[PDB]
Amino acid sequence: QAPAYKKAAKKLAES
Repeated sequence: QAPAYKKAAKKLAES
């Protein structure tokens, strides 16, 4: 589950 690190960061930018 490595991309979970980039998925969470993206959701923060897509808030």
